[PDB]
Amino acid sequence: HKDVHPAVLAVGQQMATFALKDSISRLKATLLAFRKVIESYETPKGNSLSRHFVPHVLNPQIEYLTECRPMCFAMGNAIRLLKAKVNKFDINTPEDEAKEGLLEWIDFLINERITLAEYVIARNAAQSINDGDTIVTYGRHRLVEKTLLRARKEGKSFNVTVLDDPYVGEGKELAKVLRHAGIPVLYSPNLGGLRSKVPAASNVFLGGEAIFANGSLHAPSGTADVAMAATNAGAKVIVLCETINFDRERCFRLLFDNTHERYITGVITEIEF
Repeated sequence: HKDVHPAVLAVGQQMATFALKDSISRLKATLLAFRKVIESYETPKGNSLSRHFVPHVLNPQIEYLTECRPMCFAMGNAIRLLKAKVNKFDINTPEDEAKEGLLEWIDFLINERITLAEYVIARNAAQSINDGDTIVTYGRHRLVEKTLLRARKEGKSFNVTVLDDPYVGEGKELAKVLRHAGIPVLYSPNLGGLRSKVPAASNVFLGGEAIFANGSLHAPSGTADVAMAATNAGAKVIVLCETINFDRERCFRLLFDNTHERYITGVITEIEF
């Protein structure tokens, strides 16, 4: 409880419960809870939001969320942007007008960095897919799934190989969905016989949790083995990721590995121009 807004409390519990797993879902839930925090916010008498809000109201929510789980880059980036937005306000700024500005700024951020970003990445990545292609992917990543569904809806006929982590198994669900969409899928529960699974002609599409300043991809463990195997075969390795997941400024950890940029052919983001 404490200073924590109930909306934030519920979202953090979802993060710690592991009900919310990916960085993008975590970010959206956070932005919406923060949206409610701002709605609820009332400036103390003789004070301004520009001076009071960040240290007394916003920061306790962030501290609570950090306690539930270490924050992803997406959350870190959004928070830095929001705090800069608050700083554009002055003591003379009226509260209703400040609150409305923050609310439209959050809505704008969700749309541009999450909602529209997913559509644009899937559409632009699907452009890379052509008739007769063989696509390789690992586990189930939402951007990869959206891309494959988009190419199929565009009328393209292609093959998909889905590789998995034997301990997680989410890829089986992806294979299910793709098959339902009419896509022929080859499913492997593990990374056994990896060189066989990734030929030179195939294209590998991967998604992750973050991209570091050095260009490496933070992604579920076993992603790196797939990218390394493909890079050695001469196969293209395409990583799909929202810009908000980039580190622009520079337990849970164990189930991630690092894919060095050397094993990544290119990254597709929502940025078009």
